[PDB]
Amino acid sequence: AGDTTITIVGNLTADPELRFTSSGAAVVNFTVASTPRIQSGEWKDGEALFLRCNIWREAAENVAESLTRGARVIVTGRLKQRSETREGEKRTVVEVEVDEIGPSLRYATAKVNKA
Amino acid sequence: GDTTITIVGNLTADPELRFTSSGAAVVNFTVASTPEWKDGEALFLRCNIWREAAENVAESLTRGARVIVTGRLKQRSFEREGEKRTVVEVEVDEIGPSLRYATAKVNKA
Amino acid sequence: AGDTTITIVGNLTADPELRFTSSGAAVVNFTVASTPRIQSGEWKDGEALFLRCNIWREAAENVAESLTRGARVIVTGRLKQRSETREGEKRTVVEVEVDEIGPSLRYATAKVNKA
Amino acid sequence: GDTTITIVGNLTADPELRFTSSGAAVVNFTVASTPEWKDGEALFLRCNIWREAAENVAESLTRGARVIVTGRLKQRSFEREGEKRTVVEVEVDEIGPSLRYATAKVNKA
Repeated sequence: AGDTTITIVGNLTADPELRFTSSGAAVVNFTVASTPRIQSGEWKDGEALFLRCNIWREAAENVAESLTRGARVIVTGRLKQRSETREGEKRTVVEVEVDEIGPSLRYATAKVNKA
Repeated sequence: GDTTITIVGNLTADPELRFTSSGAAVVNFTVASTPEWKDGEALFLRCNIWREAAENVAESLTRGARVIVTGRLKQRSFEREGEKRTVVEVEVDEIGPSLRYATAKVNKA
Repeated sequence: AGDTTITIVGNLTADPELRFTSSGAAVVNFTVASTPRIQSGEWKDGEALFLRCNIWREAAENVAESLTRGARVIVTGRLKQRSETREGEKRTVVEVEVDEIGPSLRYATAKVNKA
Repeated sequence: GDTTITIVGNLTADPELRFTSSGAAVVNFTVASTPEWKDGEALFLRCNIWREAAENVAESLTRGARVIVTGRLKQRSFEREGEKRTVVEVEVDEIGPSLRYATAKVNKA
């Protein structure tokens, strides 16, 4: 495909927002806040990066069932650009189409249940 | 200037879990990543993780668990001509079970 | 640092724009257009991703000396969010702070001259 | 589902350049990546690239050139107990000389 991929580690800013399309397909959107650590090297919170993420179907439902606001997650996916409404100003935004997502075990444990 | 990597695959075994001299937790595991499209060629990366993270892994994961792993790729060579031997391994920065085919109960320990 | 890194392959949409700050530091900005290939698998141009990139100092000058509009490049760097002026609407944008950049040798040759 | 990687480092030697039975260009090279911070631990990744790209590499690059390489990580093991031997290598998707410490004259061949 030649897609631009990314791995992002961070915290969900809110509970995953679950919605179903007309066809019945689940769609979930959420924002990952990634805070780098940056006389100050790795011992001061840097400016956060906020990336909106989209995930679909069974993986979306898995996420809606498992994750909540503030959860630390590891996300891999592909960078996508999405484009107004009632203002005229036609703006583009970069988002992540999620390939895999999981809760990080850095500060937490998890009980996994396979589909 | 580390070479970083993300790998998605399955734990080949239940994670090890040991404690060092200093009383520090260490966990070793191997991720088998196999790229419908039949079955592609597998990649088995040896991984290690330390401390609380290592304890969380050992309490949470089991053989076969699908995981997302990110970290730094390291390499060693064992030699003067004796047939060079080289190995790589991943010093894990973050690891979690993928929710692609599963759900999980998450508890901030 | 815990930064979110990326590798992007694509073409410069224009000649690199070279500028110097008050201190005399070179700053170069450019946009990478990355076009994935996506009955149609890998044999149809997908929607392009356009990422604005920032690079500084000697590396910026190296780029201003070497690259032009349309050049195929490989870029690694870190994703950064940058925030109005005279409209009120306060908007964020995602950009790349470049760590390494080079012309791709996929369709081109290069004569490299070390600093 | 390939495991991809990006590595930045220096060519350990002038790139090889050969032609296969079919008349297809192949190039093999090794990237040495060494992570002021003294000198960190080196990573040497064996790489291969094919066809026009391979010809471009061979005409453009020389030993020591700083390169940015992206591609797919592959692995093989040579065994029944004979002492397992494992190697990895990168099937290169894209490669270019870094402009971090250099300029370059670029010609669309």
